[PDB]
Amino acid sequence: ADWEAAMLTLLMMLKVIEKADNAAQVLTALWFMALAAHMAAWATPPKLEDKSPASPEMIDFRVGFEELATEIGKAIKLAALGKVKEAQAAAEQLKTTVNAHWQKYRGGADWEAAMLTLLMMLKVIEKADNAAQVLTALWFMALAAHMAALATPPKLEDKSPASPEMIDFRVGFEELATEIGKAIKLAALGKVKEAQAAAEQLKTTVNAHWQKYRGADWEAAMLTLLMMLKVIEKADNAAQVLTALWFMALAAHMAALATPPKLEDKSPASPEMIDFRVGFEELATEIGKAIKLAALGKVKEAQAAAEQLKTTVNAHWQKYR
Ligand SMILES: [Zn+2]
Repeated sequence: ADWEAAMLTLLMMLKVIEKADNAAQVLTALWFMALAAHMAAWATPPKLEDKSPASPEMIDFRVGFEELATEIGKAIKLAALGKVKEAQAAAEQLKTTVNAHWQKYRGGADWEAAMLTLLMMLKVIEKADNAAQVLTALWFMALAAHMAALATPPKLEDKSPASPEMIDFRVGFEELATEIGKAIKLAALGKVKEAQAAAEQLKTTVNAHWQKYRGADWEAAMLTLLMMLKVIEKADNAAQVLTALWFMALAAHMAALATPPKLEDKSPASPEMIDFRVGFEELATEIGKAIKLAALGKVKEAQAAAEQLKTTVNAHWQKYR
């Protein structure tokens, strides 16, 4: 992805946390920070593009970002437990790490933290009104399940990774991640009530999985891109454009390994399916470009980039819907 726009996203989201009031705004903005840190972890700053990947200067950048991702997970769990003030206090120390890391290269969550996020997002879905609030909260659920996918509950840290008890935890989470993808497609198709009905059954799976360890498909995400593009065109500030663009980068990330329905019987090395892979890379690349224009504050030029983004989204979705 991009480095500095995610670093600009981290800075802007910290400004949203300090002026937030409830714990949901803090938890969502912290996950957007964990999202930006997840995409930018693979990136490379501009002044280090001509340094060896095994170089100590570039390898110091790797552990430097691990410290930043780890600090965000600690602030998320504080925001997940309802400690809205102590999490904002953790956002103060977070800004020190973000500023120290950004200035050095700017040219010139744990298990129950996500499980508490899943529970809180379900409370936002039940009190939602439109399909966008349900669709966004469901992606935050898919986000929380994605970052905590390789996580480990506290009561299972002393169990073998190949142990059937820990193995049952892996497939148990796959059922949870798969259930969320089904509810997202219902929310993507506009079925706001049936998706909330799927959120009822989702809470049963979340409660059953959390208590045992407390101590999206292709066209689903493609409909979210068109959904977010409709939110970008009717947005006002640069924050709404940035959040919706990250939701587009989020949907493209979860649906990257996805397969359209008309290509499920095509070889993975087939040029027709291969053309689908590079076609999605062009889409993820254009999204990253629009995020940087939105991160620099250019709310109009980013929306102008969202116009050209809709041309790529419409041409790609039509070819495989
Ligand atoms: Zn990932």
